[PDB]
Amino acid sequence: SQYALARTFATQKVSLEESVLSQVTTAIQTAQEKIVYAGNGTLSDDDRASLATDLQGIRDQLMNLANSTDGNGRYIFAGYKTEAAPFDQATGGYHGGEKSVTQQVDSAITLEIGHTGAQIFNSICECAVPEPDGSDSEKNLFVMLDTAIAALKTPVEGNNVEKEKAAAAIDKTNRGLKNSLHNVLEVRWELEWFLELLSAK
Ligand code: NA
Ligand SMILES: [Zn+2]
Repeated sequence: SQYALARTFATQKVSLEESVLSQVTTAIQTAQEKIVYAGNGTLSDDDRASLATDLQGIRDQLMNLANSTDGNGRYIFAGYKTEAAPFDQATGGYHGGEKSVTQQVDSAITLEIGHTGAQIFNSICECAVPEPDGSDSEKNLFVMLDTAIAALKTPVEGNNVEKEKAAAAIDKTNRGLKNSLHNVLEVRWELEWFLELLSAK
C-alpha cells in the first residue's frame, strides 16, 4: 500500500552511492593519466619511481572509498555484511557480502540500492578489452594498481628483459583501468535511472 518510507530510504542510499562512485570515477581517471605517463620508455628509473608513489596515493584513496562507511559508520560496499570493512587493505581482496542490497519501492518494483564491493571494484564491463594473448582479464582494481606500482619501482635501466617485463605489466594495467572505469560508469548509469524512477514517485 504505502511505499513512502521505502522510497525515501532508497533515494538516500542510491544518492550516497552515486556520490561515492563519482569520486571512484575521478580517482580511476587520475590513475589512468598516471599510467599514460608511465608508458614512456625513456623515463629514468627515478621518474618511474616518482610515478609509482603518485599511483600509490591514488590507490590509497580508492581503498578508502571502497571501505566507505555511511553516517552511522556501516560499510556501504559490503552487501549485508555492513559491520566489517569489506576490503583487505594489503591485497585489495573482497570479503564482504555476495548478495546486493535490494529494496522494494512499489507494488511491482524492487531496486538494487547497495551494490557489493565485488560488483564495483572486482568486476569489469561486459564490454571489456581482452588480453592480447587470450589470457583472463584482471578483475580487481587494486591488483591492477599494485602490479603497476611494483613494476614502476623495479629499476629497468640498461636491462631489456626487465624493461619489456615492466612495460607489459603497465600495458596490462592500462587495459584493466579502462575495463574497471567502464564498469563503474555502467553502474552509475543504473543509479541515474533509479533516481529518475524514484523521483517520478
Ligand atoms: Na557499457
Ligand atoms: Zn546494479
